[PDB]
Amino acid sequence: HPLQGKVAFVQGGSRGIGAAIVKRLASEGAAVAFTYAASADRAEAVASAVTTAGGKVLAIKADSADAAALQQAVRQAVSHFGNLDILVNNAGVYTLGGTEELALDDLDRMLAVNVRSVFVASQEAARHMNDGGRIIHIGSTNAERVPFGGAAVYAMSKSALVGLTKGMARDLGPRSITVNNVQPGPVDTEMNPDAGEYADQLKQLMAIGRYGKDEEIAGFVAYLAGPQAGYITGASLSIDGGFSA
Amino acid sequence: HPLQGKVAFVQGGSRGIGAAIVKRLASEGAAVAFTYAASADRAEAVASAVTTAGGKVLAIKADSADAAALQQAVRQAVSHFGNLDILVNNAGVYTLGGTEELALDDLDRMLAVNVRSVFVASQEAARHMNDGGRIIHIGSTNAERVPFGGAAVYAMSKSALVGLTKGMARDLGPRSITVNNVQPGPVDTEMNPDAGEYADQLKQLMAIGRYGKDEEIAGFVAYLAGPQAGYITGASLSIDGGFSA
Amino acid sequence: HPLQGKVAFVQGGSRGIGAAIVKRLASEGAAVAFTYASAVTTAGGKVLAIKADSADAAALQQAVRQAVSHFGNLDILVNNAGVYTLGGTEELALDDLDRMLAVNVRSVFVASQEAARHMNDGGRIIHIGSTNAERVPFGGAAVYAMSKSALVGLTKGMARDLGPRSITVNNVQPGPVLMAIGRYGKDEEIAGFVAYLAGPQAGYITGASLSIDGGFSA
Amino acid sequence: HPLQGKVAFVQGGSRGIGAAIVKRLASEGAAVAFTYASAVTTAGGKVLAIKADSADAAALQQAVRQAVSHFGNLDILVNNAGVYTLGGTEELALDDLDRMLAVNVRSVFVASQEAARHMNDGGRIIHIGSTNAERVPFGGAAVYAMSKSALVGLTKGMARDLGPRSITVNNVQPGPVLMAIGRYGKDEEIAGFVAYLAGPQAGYITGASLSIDGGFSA
Repeated sequence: HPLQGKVAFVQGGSRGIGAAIVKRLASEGAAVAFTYAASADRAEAVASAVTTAGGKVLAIKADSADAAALQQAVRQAVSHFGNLDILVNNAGVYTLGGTEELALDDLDRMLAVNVRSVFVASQEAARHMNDGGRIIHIGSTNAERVPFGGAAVYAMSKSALVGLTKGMARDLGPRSITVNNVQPGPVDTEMNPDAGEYADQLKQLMAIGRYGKDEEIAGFVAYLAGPQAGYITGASLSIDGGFSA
Repeated sequence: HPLQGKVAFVQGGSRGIGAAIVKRLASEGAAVAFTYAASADRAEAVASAVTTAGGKVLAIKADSADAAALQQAVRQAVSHFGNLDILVNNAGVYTLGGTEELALDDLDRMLAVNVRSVFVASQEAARHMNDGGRIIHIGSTNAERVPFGGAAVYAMSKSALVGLTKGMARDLGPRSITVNNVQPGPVDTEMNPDAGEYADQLKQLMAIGRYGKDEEIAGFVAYLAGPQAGYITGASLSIDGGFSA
Repeated sequence: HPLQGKVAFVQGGSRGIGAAIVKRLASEGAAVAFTYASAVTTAGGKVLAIKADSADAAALQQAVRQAVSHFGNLDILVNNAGVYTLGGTEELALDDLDRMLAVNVRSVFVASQEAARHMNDGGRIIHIGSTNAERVPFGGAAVYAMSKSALVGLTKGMARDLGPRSITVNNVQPGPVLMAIGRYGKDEEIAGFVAYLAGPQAGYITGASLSIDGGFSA
Repeated sequence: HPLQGKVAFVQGGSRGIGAAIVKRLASEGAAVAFTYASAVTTAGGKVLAIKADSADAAALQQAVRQAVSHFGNLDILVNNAGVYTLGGTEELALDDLDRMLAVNVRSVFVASQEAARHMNDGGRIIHIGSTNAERVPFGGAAVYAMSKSALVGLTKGMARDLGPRSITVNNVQPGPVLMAIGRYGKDEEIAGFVAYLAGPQAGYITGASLSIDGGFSA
């Protein structure tokens, strides 16, 4: 239980990758607060998974487009569990549109979920974080490799995380808080499933030939959140099957 | 006159780097439309510099925080000069604040000038651009090297350009339009002058030991805008005195 | 014991980071052969120490094959040999150039090739690079940094070659063992990252250059 | 003639990109010596062609010094020698490994060192790398990519060493001469980028790896 006694906050913990992160951090001993945007039933089920197995959980409904909500959610977590040790930012909107076609609203949307709320959650978490803590952003391999049209704003929003990570690492390093950007490739989720033609075409660009699993992302995040990873900071860390080789 | 007959649009052309870009592109033969946010007198003087020397110019007052304004400015340029060949995005806000201290408004501000309006100007320019055109974003070496605290959101906003550039290059490549991100280091301007203690400390991190000059940035932008640079696309191109080595 | 039943080869496993890597892999249940014709081992033990130098391609090849004779095909190779010699561009001796190329670059490929000839599908190759591949703040490091940035291309291309066999290939980039965290790293932290990548949870990480540098390169 | 009065050395200047580089630099007014004990030149001319191979460090050193005897200290060195041999990790012959290391890596440092010994302040060193240092989409390229990603660290560190002399050091990364633009590049486009970096407007560009690849690496 490498995270016994620790308190983690997961922005977007109710489904896919975020649910697996919640469950792995709890399995390792952390008490976990997480936000969900949509489904109370889904969040209830993730919470139960933490509890049936002996872990402590708080689910918080919050819209990641609303900065006030995110700040309120962090404060509510800290009232529930005490100061944070770990923040994982996993809100994320993957929408395609060409440069000449994308609507001004889908843009301003990926900006608010994928960039602005990552900063806002990080700032409020840092204000309530123990020294020796961990902040992990979930970016994308499209920060490094954009093989097709339609991903310009999505890739912009994820490469934003590279400079955020570097500069936050400098800010928070004197507190011994690490800041890292985990860059996944394709991962099998219910809205991006490993199925169909587009999945086959993506697999052809990967050295591994398969989609990643939610639990593999969660295993990397849990390593970075743990006691062996205090020297890892400022980094953009690819876990992408070789997509970006 | 490698740009004879060409039409360029410069977002932020009235001062510093943007004024030097305007003057160099006009000197090479382009007709230049440029936006300015603040000073009609400054913009009038840049316009005169283009004209006294025999070039064609249009100055447009526009707030780079206002997407409608930027779209209107591009349309007004195209009515004045015809379809664009070149877009240079040089709006830019360099504000420092630690992660735990930066105000929600300074953040949402660097986001609007340094990220969102670069996309918005690019989209509207692309809709009115000839094939074989050029789009040049002005990013920063802080996308690659963040040596001190206080630059997290600034560096986020500039590393955003890396993925924008890659994805826009894919979108616009079939039109033979190149898309590049010029990443300057410190440059001697009236608001960031090569003078004082902070300038000396920055120079110590540079291999060159001096600030860059506005005309050196303009020379690189003019090369990238020209007829010898049609193979350069998707790139993030450092011109930083070795800051980021 | 996440590495129970697995077989590892560590090039440069006799002190510092290399010794911490050998210790950690063995503690997780791997058989470990390492370099640092002579060998030492313990009866009933699963750690084999081989003295052979990282300069001669036939020797290094032979050491790999010795390990396979003891233990079977490899699952894990870690390339951790490394020579660090400072010199300005105008002054560096050609013999120092040649030593850094032979140890830091050529021996990495030689060991990787031999390992790949005798490796189970689902294996792991981990190169030990440096954060100097990304940030070179001072003079004197040009050829050292060159030798370490070489591993970035090697990793990418080796990941493409070996991916059809489900073998991952990554480049771990340490910093000192400029800093954002205010201390140097510990050998055991570098070993814990290599052990993670060597294990069963890390099959989707490939082709990557992964920095563990205290924020040196930020 | 932005290079009037300047002296350039081009390692590998006899065909393709190298020949386009020699032509462009000379057209801008430079004296140009290039490699491709024998030499040819024209009476009254400022282009000197030297046959010496990019393998032997004393020879390459000698060619540089020959150029300095004709023309004076250098202002510009362009390293454009290059060997491209495909082979998977498991199969590549060690002699092909060794040839790519000697030509693509070691000869780049040897020429750079000799040039730096005989170079005016305010000079320029330009290495010709490859976009394969950043994107390796297919198998077969591991050692080629390794040899070319080596130049990234070299460039960074050489920029730090030579910056006090105002000498810039950059790495030009071509693509084919995956694509975003839908054609391969022309030799003369690579030469125009090298000429820009070699000129008087480019003194603030240093340490950089600068891609000219049609968007291959995007």
